Amino acid sequence: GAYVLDDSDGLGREFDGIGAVSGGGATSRLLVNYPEPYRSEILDYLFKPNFGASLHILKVEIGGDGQTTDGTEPSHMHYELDENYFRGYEWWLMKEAKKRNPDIILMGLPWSFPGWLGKGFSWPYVNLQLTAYYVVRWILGAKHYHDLDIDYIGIWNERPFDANYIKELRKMLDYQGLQRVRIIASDNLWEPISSSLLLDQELWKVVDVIGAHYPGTYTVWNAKMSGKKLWSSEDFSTINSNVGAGCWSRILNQNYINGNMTSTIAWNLVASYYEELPYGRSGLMTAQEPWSGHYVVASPIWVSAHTTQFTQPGWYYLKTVGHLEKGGSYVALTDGLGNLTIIIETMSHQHSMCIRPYLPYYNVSHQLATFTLKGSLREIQELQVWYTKLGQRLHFKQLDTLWLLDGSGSFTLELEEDEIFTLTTLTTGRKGSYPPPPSSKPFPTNYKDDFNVEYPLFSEAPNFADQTGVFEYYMNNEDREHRFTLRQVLNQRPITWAADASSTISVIGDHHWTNMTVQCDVYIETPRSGGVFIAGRVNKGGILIRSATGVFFWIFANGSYRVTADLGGWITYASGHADVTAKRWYTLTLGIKGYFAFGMLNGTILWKNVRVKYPGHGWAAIGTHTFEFAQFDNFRVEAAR
Ligand SMILES: *[C@@H]1O[C@H](CO)[C@@H](O[C@@H]2O[C@H](CO)[C@@H](O)[C@H](O)[C@H]2NC(C)=O)[C@H](O)[C@H]1NC(C)=O
Ligand SMILES: *[C@@H]1O[C@H](CO)[C@@H](O[C@@H]2O[C@H](CO)[C@@H](O)[C@H](O)[C@H]2NC(C)=O)[C@H](O)[C@H]1NC(C)=O
Ligand SMILES: *[C@@H]1O[C@H](CO)[C@@H](O[C@@H]2O[C@H](CO)[C@@H](O)[C@H](O)[C@H]2NC(C)=O)[C@H](O)[C@H]1NC(C)=O
Ligand SMILES: *[C@@H]1O[C@H](CO)[C@@H](O)[C@H](O)[C@H]1NC(C)=O
Ligand SMILES: OC[C@@H]1[C@H](O)[C@H](O)[C@]2(O)CC[C@H]1N2
Ligand SMILES: [Ca+2]
Ligand code: NI
Repeated sequence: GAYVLDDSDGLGREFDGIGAVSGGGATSRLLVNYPEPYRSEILDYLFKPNFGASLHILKVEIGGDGQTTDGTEPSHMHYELDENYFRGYEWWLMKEAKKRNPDIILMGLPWSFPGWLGKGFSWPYVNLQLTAYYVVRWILGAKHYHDLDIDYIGIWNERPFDANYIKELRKMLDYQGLQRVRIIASDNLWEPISSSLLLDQELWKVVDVIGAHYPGTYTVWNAKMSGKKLWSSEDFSTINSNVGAGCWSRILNQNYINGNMTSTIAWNLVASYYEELPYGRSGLMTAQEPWSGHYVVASPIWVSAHTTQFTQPGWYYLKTVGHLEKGGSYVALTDGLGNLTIIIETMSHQHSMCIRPYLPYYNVSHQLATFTLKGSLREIQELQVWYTKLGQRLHFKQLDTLWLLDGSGSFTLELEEDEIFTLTTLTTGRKGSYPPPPSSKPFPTNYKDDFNVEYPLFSEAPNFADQTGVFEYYMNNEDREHRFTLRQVLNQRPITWAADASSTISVIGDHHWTNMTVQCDVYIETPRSGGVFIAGRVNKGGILIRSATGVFFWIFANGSYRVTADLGGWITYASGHADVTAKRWYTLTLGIKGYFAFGMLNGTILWKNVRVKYPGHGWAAIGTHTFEFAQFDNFRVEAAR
């Protein structure tokens, strides 16, 4: 009926901000080679204040060289004694975010770890000081090399925590003058972290925020008792159609209302990874075509704006928030300066499903909502109105100001299903607009890269999406013909988050490709036991990279070759001997058309008219037999979709 909004009995919890995740894993991979101005425009839609999603929080993966959902991300310490703070693209992304929003909040969190941290075990808690040292060096490097202040450091994404590790991490941060860095734990479920904090005063002292993943808007009693800030430190992960916007809309309000969570952070920030990788197009917007410049400002961007443009971290929720009589919810916030923001959502069940969890049916129907401003809100003769209707549709439209000048501090509105209203004293709102970007286009059907770049802007050549191992631009000054190559740089299995393959692999191109010729120069660095491959029709990647089938053309340093149907090498198409050794360059060609494949070694047929599965489709790929050094040069692909 009537809903009272008031602050005379005090405020709710402090609001900590809305954010998104770049990482877990390689979700921003394809953003870095967007041409200008589109790349800058994408970033404006994400981070520019009073424009698009206007995000308050950016959380990034701390790469550990393992597969972490849509690819690998490179570590700052590939090996013991190795330190490099310029690999990958999270440094670049954090700086671009800070340029747009100097007050953006920065978080880092590991998914995988370089294998050498485990000292012979796939376990990061073998040497607590060593793992803490590794993580803290990332934070120091962020400051020393990029002028980035990391505000929050997590533990181990969706993996066990170790209470002694968390304490050592606090001790190490303090030892390095990083008292201001806060710890969030444990980026998994509410338990066991929540009860651990009630039982261990020392643990309680060093954990600042309980961060839980996909809580379905609820928390648990132990977490409320702790007194700690509670965050949905990872949510969303739903395709960014209108359904995902509805999911984002509902949980943004109800994570606080139902579970006292004062921050929600969406996985992921932007869908800049091939769509047929796991969880495709599950970013706040889509930018997965750097070759064309095409991107899509999806509905979740404007759902975000309904909160972010009219709140800031440090505002406070009112005590008077809740659900509507006939479905939906409302929150309200103030900044203690006379501003008020009211956010109303009526997302229907059929149109707001997240992937995790699935809610049983709830009803939503037309209703009239009356709001009355009591307490300090009593003045406020006017409020600005921003409106979105999902599903068709209209996004983030500014409507006529509502006037409360009748002395009652009261208004009403006709709500229907799947709407968002933001009513605010703030006058800074804006629906940012750039002109439309180029039309969508498939990955180029002829594509080449000679890797000849002496000072690359990023550590890896464009469009190559590593799915196990790490491939990087490599300069060999002791050579003239292959001075600039692409090298696989892992020499041992990471402490894995995913089930990384036993072979390294980087995929590129158009997943719909069915007939293709792939060519590449390859160089095997390990004598006798080394091996490399080129492939096509590679059908799976990311978390499922172990499952990948296709056509794989292997050569080995013992003078042999293999043609397999699977990355694991269990299914043989052909095999035989080849004039192949380590430490010399060979040019591999693989042609796949219809039912048949052929392979050439240095332009001479090695095997031909070999029967392969068909129909079949997938990316092109390169890689190495195990975690071993190898180089690649003069990559070429021609394909038909
Ligand atoms: C966390 O939020 C819950 C609600 O989601 C608060 O719970 C009680 O909620 C009912 C109705 O939902 C109110 O009538 C009670 O007054 C609330 N309890 C109290 C003590 O006020 C709960 O208070 C919140 N916990 C915090 C802020 O620590
Ligand atoms: C609403 O918010 C704005 C921005 O936070 C407030 O205006 C600022 O007020 C502070 C002092 O309170 C000044 O130092 C800033 O220069 C102001 N900035 C802008 C952009 O105006 C405003 O006071 C708040 N209250 C109301 C009723 O608007
Ligand atoms: C990929 O290659 C196969 C084999 O050449 C193509 O299939 C043939 O297409 C022709 C003309 O379209 C037909 O007359 C044949 O009967 C097809 N054969 C088979 C076995 O399908 C296929 O169309 C090609 N696809 C692309 C996208 O180029
Ligand atoms: C939802 O509520 C309305 C109003 O009470 C009712 O008419 C309608 O049948 C309900 N729908 C479901 C699926 O419960
Ligand atoms: O929905 C998938 C999500 C994504 O893959 C993130 O990497 C993760 O941390 C791991 C699973 C979940 N959260
Ligand atoms: Ca080269
Ligand atoms: Ni497919």
